[PDB]
Amino acid sequence: GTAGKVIKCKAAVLWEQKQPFSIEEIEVAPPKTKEVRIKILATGICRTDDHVIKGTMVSKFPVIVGHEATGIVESIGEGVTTVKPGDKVIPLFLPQCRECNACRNPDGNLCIRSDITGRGVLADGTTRFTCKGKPVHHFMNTSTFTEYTVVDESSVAKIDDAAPPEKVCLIGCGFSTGYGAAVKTGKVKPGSTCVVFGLGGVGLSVIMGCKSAGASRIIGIDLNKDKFEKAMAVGATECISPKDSTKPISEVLSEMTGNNVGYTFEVIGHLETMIDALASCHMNYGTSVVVGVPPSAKMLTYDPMLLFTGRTWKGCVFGGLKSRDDVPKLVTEFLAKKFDLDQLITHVLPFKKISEGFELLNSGQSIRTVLTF
Amino acid sequence: GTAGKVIKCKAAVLWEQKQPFSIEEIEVAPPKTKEVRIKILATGICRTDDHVIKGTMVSKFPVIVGHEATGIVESIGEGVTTVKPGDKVIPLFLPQCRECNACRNPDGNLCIRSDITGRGVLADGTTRFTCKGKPVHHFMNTSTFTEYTVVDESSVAKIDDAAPPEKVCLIGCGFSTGYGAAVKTGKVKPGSTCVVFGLGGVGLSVIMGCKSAGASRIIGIDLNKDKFEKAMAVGATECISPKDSTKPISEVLSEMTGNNVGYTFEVIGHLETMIDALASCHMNYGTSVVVGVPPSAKMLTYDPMLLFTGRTWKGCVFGGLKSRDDVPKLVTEFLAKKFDLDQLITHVLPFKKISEGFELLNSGQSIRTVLTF
Ligand SMILES: NC(=O)c1ccc[n+]([C@@H]2O[C@H](COP(=O)([O-])OP(=O)(O)OC[C@H]3O[C@@H](n4cnc5c(N)ncnc54)[C@H](O)[C@@H]3O)[C@@H](O)[C@H]2O)c1
Ligand SMILES: NC(=O)c1ccc[n+]([C@@H]2O[C@H](COP(=O)([O-])OP(=O)(O)OC[C@H]3O[C@@H](n4cnc5c(N)ncnc54)[C@H](O)[C@@H]3O)[C@@H](O)[C@H]2O)c1
Ligand SMILES: [Zn+2]
Ligand SMILES: [Zn+2]
Ligand SMILES: [Zn+2]
Ligand SMILES: [Zn+2]
Ligand SMILES: [Zn+2]
Ligand SMILES: [Zn+2]
Ligand SMILES: [Zn+2]
Ligand SMILES: [Zn+2]
Repeated sequence: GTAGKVIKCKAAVLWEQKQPFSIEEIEVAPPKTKEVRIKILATGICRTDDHVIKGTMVSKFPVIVGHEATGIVESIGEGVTTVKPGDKVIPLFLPQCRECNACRNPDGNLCIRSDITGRGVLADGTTRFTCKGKPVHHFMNTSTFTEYTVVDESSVAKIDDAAPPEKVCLIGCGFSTGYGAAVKTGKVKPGSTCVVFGLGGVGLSVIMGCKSAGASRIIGIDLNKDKFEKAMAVGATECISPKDSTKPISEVLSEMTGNNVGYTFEVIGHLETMIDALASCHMNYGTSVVVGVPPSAKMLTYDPMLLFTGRTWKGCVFGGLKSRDDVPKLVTEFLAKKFDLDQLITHVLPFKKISEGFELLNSGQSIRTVLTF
Repeated sequence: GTAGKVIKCKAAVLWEQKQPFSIEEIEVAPPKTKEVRIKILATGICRTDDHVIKGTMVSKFPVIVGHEATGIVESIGEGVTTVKPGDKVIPLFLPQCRECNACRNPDGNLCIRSDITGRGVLADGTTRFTCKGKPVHHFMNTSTFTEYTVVDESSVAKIDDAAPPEKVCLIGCGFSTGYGAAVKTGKVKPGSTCVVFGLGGVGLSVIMGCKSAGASRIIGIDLNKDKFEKAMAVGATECISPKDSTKPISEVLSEMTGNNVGYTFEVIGHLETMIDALASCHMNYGTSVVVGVPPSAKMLTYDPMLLFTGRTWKGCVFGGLKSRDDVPKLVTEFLAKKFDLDQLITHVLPFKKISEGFELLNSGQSIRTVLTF
């Protein structure tokens, strides 16, 4: 078997920033203590991965990004008790050590293992993939744009065998974040009026969340009018584009709802919309959840009076879900015909066609692209 | 009687900003439809009143400030049905029409009638005071540094007759704000560790709030060490001064609590301290309530990652209390010996000694000074 020896395989390595991917043969060192080596079956293309290339999100290069996926367990390391080889799992970019401060805190989730610093290694303070002698860095405790990867046990959730790898892979980042941001983070209330800024893969996920919450009205806001039709299929009661009017978006939504915007979700990644998403929620009882990651090295400049009058402004990391616990239950839900992930997946391509997936994304012609292996 | 005629009396008029008060003979007009003319018995000095004179709070001039008070109803206009002359009432700077959007929403309170914009006038766009021919503007739908004042029915809470005026007047701003800030707005959890930025009159009220919540550890932060003693009496577990160490406060409180600071309240009004208060709470599950009023026309500049990690940031007005409903309830709790409001009252001076009251505060030698008539 391979269990115990260096594996050689294909990987969409990224040598520099703003540089294109190049599929290359790498050396997946076998798992160490409490580590697991996974064989990736399917991996989706999320906006975060695209951020790395553009420079909007820093990382150590060379890197093997990707984090939204699902695979089978090839071999487990020393001590691995939660999963055995053959098990269907989903790597988790947000760990759940079950011992750290937040992991202990019922209203927390950002484990101490989490890598939002751009460390590019595992707990061991080291890398598993090699290439041309050169070591290559991990991405957010995961790295799924590769045939095989190694993740700490703290980053592995075991899901149902019946789960179709192409659909459930969305649950590793896109759907769990969006859905949770509405249901968990913002705790949308039945009857409220939600408005989503960004009709992307994660945005539509929130729309679904609001739909499960019972939101009476859901307004989809997006620059690309071609997204509306799908947003509405998912649950949007109406959508609009910021350019439809010359008067501020906050005044638009204000007059549209009758100054009743109860919730607002920023799922884009721009400072400006982080502010008009805030402003667009009711000055007193409106909540504005920031789901999109702000551009690296940028500082937001705002009017405190927006917050002072009573606004609740909260951040969101993986829908505030506790990965090792929620990922499993969420997958069961999908199988329970609760929701339809099919409506988010617009393109399924083979890994070799990874550049087509990305471009289709930047072209605004694909919600979620699934790269199957 | 007076009921129906213009009253003449003394009031602490402020002709210009940066200018000293000036006790003068004013003419308080009789109340119009659904308005109430009240005779002020006691009025405390809030830091907000001081903001007006310093310019950090925009208001039209001339203006009769003051809003933390209690008095008795002298005459009621037509339609007034909630109160009758003789009644002991508390003027409300934050109205409660019971019909606007915020009023009808359970988790809101900033009623549409509020004057957070500096209008300086009653619902009918007019002012009741006059002085040397010249019109004098109200302050926050109240204006209490006068022997008499006129307010709209939506800004009048009918209290318990037995309530002592120079004590329950704190429930009109100071105590209601601070207490509600921790109990209602921030909903402090039993066992939590809270930190208070500012040990003034409102700050101390927050400590009493957290203490009521069951906060296992409360840390008071103030740069004026002489207030600590009072804080500790109020409920503080320990106090610190930002100057006591060179290592930024956020790192200090973290080392102090083992990165378990769950709640933070900014009760001072400085942009820099608002930042320090955000950073000071747990990056994933920490809440940071802003109670201080941010300086006029100034923007806040911070790092969005602080919020993105999961922190809750919320503003606070009147401790999130629904005025006409909560103020009465609060007073009774007071008479029921629930809280010791006397621990906040450091001075009681006659109205004409107002300037000393303000000096007392600016010299950091008084928590809450009550100016009695
Ligand atoms: N915090 C998290 O857990 C988390 C999870 C997933 C994704 N993200 C972040 O979410 C954001 C987007 O992710 P996605 O995967 O859903 O991407 P996506 O590309 O599919 O969607 C981007 C959406 O934003 C719209 N948009 C961009 N600029 C706009 C503007 N100026 N005004 C209005 N609309 C505009 C696009 O048209 C599209 O509708 C990024 O910040 C990504 O890093 C965060
Ligand atoms: N939002 C509201 O509903 C509401 C209600 C009442 C009062 N307020 C605001 O309350 C805020 C606090 O004022 P207050 O009424 O309690 O009176 P205050 O002036 O006495 O409180 C200031 C307190 O904070 C301390 N302080 C001042 N600058 C500081 C700094 N740089 N670093 C650390 N500590 C500092 C002072 O020593 C004092 O203890 C004011 O800004 C006032 O506008 C707001
Ligand atoms: Zn992602
Ligand atoms: Zn953890
Ligand atoms: Zn954009
Ligand atoms: Zn006040
Ligand atoms: Zn005027
Ligand atoms: Zn109202
Ligand atoms: Zn100060
Ligand atoms: Zn006492």
